[PDB]
Amino acid sequence: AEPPVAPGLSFDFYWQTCPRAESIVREFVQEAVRKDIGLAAGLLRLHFHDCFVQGCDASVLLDGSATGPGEQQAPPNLTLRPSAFKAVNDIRDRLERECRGAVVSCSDILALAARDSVVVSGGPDYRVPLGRRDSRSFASTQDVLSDLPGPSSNVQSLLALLGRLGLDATDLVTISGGHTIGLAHCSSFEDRLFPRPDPTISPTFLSRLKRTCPAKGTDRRTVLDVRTPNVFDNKYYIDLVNREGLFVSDQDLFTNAITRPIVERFAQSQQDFFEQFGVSIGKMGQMRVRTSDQGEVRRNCSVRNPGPG
Amino acid sequence: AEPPVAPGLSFDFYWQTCPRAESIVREFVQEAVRKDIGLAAGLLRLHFHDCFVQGCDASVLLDGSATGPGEQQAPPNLTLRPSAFKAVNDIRDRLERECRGAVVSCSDILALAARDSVVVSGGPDYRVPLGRRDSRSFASTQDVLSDLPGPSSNVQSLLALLGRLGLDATDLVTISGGHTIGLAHCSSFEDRLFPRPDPTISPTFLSRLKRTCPAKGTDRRTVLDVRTPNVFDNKYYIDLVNREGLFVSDQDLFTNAITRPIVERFAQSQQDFFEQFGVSIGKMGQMRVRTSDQGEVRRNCSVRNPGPG
Ligand code: HEM
Ligand code: HEM
Ligand SMILES: [Ca+2]
Ligand SMILES: [Ca+2]
Ligand code: NA
Ligand code: NA
Repeated sequence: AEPPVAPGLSFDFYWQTCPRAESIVREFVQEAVRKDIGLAAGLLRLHFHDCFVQGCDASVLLDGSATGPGEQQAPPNLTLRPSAFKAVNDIRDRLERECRGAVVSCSDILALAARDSVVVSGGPDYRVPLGRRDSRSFASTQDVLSDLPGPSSNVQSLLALLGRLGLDATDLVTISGGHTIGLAHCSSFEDRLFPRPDPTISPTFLSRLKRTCPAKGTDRRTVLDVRTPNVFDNKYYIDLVNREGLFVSDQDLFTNAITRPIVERFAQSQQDFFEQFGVSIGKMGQMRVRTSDQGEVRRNCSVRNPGPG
Repeated sequence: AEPPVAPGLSFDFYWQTCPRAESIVREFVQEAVRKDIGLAAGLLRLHFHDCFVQGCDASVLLDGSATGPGEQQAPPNLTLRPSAFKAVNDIRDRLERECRGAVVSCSDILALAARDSVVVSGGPDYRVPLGRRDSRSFASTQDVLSDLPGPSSNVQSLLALLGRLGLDATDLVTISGGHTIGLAHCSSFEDRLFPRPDPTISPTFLSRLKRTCPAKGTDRRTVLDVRTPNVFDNKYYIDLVNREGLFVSDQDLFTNAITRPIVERFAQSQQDFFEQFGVSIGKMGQMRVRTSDQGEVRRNCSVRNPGPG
């Protein structure tokens, strides 16, 4: 289906101003991901990360923002892929060239690139509402701490957070499917291994995880989806059913009575998952967006447009 | 004379790496100032401003820093010239091209551009110690408030602040000579007019100032040096002797017994002023600098070099 459109946004927002905008972003992503498969996961996560930190307003792309491109102090689980930040900037440049001006916002680029990353990885092609404006407000560590969901959080905590932000249980289970591709550093799940193992981890999976992260503090990464690491599909839900979810936030989806039925549904039908994904990710991608007068269209995603006004 | 060199810095720091660096900066400034005379004042003040806020480390050039290029909330007296930020970036780009790589730091560019701005405005040609590194730390409003001297401050307060930062009374009187060029917004001196006029302002000058700023809150600017607004010379000291200094920080230099003799000396001999300027501005330009491992060489002055390390 198609996601509900928030006030101010619309599909084909650039139809008149820059009709080929979406094609340019896709063509760039296709080539970029071909050269670096992990870029797809990076871009997809970047969109998610940004959306939760203050809203889908490209705030985390700013150098002045916590977890932004110049961040070197944050732990592995809070540091985004450098190539993801770079890709967005490159796309922005290419778009300015194509549109004969800075018409497309970095916020929209994030939404489009994420969609294309999914498509390029074998996922569903869904429509993306456009018209978001870029924020001139930097994200503080406080913003990150209060709005960004952590991997150690259970479904109860996540439903509360997402509830405040306008997403329901279905959205939670659905957007969590983003973990069907990508990597995770030991630090993000080592607490499920030490001191004592999480009883929800299947014995076989535990042995595997202990090999990857022999002790707390191990500097190593592993795949989020043990079955198909780089293919966007429903295998992530099958992992959960088999007690092979990496994070507590992953596995608890199968443990919790409220989310369990949805997990089982998606595990049984990839089509059910794909159809719902475009809707739920569409809703996530419209959280607290800046419209028209609320933001600007950056000439460089890393910085706010210079000038007194 | 030549200013004392701080540990880590040296004249001709780029002699081997990029010998023509200094020539490129001058040539750019000469042309840029020709097109926009006010740019000289902008660059000169930018160097001063940056040096006091945390140290001569180009921190204020960062978009993430208070009073930086993206600042739109600060009052007129705390907003630097947009063209000054732009010029520095342009110089940095030209230098990367010339040096065949990002060799020269933005911090050094600030020091050189300031020197060239003085020279182009008819001032003395002095040697500049080089080798400063760019900071990865953003300046907070707190940093600005505690280290940046305000126009309402008297000599007693200024000597205390500068004393902590390694500058003496001579340095104060000398670097204050920077006000021999440039502009100031009514907000920076309106407190000397309303509610009751500052008795140190000569009657004639007061009438003039009241015309420029009829009431508190007037959005208008005036020249810092009523005699030669755009020429770098000792006329600023002559203004002080005639009770025609714009700021309290200006006029009090003549009022205070400690600084008065130096003001009178410079008013009588421009040569005495010019010779001392290169030394004092040299000292100011080396306050709390980052050397070798302490910073980086930005590929873009507005942002910290992206990456985990
Ligand atoms: C709301 C629950 C979520 C939590 C708690 C969460 C947490 C995390 C964490 C901690 C990492 C691993 C970082 C590391 O150790 O390197 C990660 C990676 C990832 N997440 Fe999520 N995530 C969630 C939702 C999402 C959503 C909505 C998407 C987007 C559809 C998404 C896409 C990804 C991707 C693709 C990666 C891999 C990134 C890469 O390989 O660079 N996540 N997530
Ligand atoms: C330490 C005492 C100083 C104080 C309190 C001070 C204060 C200020 C203030 C408030 C302005 C006016 C801003 C406005 O209203 O638009 C200004 C402008 C200026 N200052 Fe200073 N200043 C000082 C030292 C310096 C130094 C060391 C230099 C450099 C040699 C300098 C160079 C300038 C220049 C050229 C301008 C004009 C800038 C322009 O036209 O854009 N100042 N200063
Ligand atoms: Ca997969
Ligand atoms: Ca003058
Ligand atoms: Na954001
Ligand atoms: Na500074």
